[PDB]
Amino acid sequence: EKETIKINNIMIHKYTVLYTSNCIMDIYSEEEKITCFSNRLVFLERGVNISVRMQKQILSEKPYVAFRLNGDMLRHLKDALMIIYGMSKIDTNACRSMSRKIMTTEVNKTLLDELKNINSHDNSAFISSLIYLISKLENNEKIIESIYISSVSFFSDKVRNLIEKDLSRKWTLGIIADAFNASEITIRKRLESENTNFNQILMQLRMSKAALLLLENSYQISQISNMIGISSASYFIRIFNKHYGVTPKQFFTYFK
Amino acid sequence: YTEEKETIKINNIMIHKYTVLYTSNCIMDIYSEEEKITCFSNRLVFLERGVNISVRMQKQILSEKPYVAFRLNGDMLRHLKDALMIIYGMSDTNACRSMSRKIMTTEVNKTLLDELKNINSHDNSAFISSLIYLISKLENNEKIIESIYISSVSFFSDKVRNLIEKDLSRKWTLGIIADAFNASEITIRKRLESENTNFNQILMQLRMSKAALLLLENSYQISQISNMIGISSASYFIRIFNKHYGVTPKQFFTYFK
Ligand SMILES: CCCCCCCCCC(=O)O
Ligand SMILES: CCCCCCCCCC(=O)O
Repeated sequence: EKETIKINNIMIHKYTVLYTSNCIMDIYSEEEKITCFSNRLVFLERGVNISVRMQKQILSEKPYVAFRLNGDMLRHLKDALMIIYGMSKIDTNACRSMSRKIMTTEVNKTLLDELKNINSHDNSAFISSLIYLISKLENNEKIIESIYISSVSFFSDKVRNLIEKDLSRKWTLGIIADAFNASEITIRKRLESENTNFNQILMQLRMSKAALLLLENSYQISQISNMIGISSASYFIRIFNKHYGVTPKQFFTYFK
Repeated sequence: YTEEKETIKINNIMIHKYTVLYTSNCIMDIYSEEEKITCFSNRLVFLERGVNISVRMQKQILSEKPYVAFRLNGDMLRHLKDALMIIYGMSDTNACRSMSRKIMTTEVNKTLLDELKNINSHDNSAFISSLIYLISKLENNEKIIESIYISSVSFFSDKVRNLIEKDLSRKWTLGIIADAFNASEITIRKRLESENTNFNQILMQLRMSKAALLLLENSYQISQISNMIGISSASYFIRIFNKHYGVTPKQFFTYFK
């Protein structure tokens, strides 16, 4: 009688738009809380780390519908949104708040129709539809801010881009210190000003790739483990359970 | 049955702003030069900035107005051009023209008709978003995007217009425009000849457009209008308006109200 699940330590690596087709989910980012009811839209700003508690309505269907944007697209939308609207200058990368990174609204019939006939194959049509949707929302300022913030490239993003070219290699701080011509102290203090370290980034990348590949339903567990750079399958199951809080079979069964 | 003539022919109309028109209740034939484009009952029409046309019009209901119109100023047109270039990608020769590439009718859907309905021209940005949404929904819309870019650049005739509009009732000559622009008279008329116009035509079109617009405000006498556009007498003004457009100011006002 488990139509509920708790998941820990999820990263949003792409600006994400979510629609609750059938679930109710509470979100604990750090030490706050935002709950999302049945029929709503959610805007998730790129680079937040959050934990979730979900309850489904119907078991024979999946909990939600998701739209994600890559970097080219995100930049385009930022550009055209700059042209159509104004330009703000809270450009100081200082104070954050969870309530400026997560947002929910109540979906209408007219928004729902356009949401229906969205097919993420025609790129320009997709950009048009998102701008149309944003225009119909009240207090949309908070969204445009979050779309600009997530368009700038930090040093951690360069480290990530470097790592993604060979995920099954065995990286160390010394090797990263070679590609960027600097010292280990320089690189570790640079990543320390953004409140992270090298092991954290490597772990988040590998567990993101694994969670995504599990849902394709076209590779054994050993194939996934060899793809992300891990010796044995049983070791991989231990680490997945310790990071996310559930087993790969439970994850797959819930989200199908 | 003479008072029941609710059909009309108008001559020498000049489009000074990119225009989107919706045939709420009439039927319309458009003779630009020596071609013809007809527009049926329930359709959308796209008119490219700077074309000169003549029109024949027949109403469906007599006690109501003929159509609904949207016009865009320069700032707004430029913004739409910019964001449009962003979304669809950058891609002029300025060679072959065609009246079939400057005036285009389409068939509007019911949901598009709704989006057009809930248009209130108070939120400026919202209008740009709705218009981009509409354009994306159109099949074979490439021919449209071209006409919005073509009419977004500033030509030499636009410099002449901007100079003259700062004092409409003054008495200009080709000599004065030849001094302000550091050049010769032959230079100026050969430059304007390459855009297919001359200076007297531009002056006359400007004065007749401002007048036709003021007539519909319904709050200025004829002598007031004539003084405002730079013309001596009211009777002279009526003569010129009738010769240019093909109808009398009473006929124009009575029809379009
Ligand atoms: C099952 C929830 C979907 C996301 C799971 C974690 C994947 C990282 C998201 C991303 O790459 O932007
Ligand atoms: C019913 C309109 C009669 C024609 C008047 C000419 C005005 C065109 C200038 C403009 O586009 O603003």
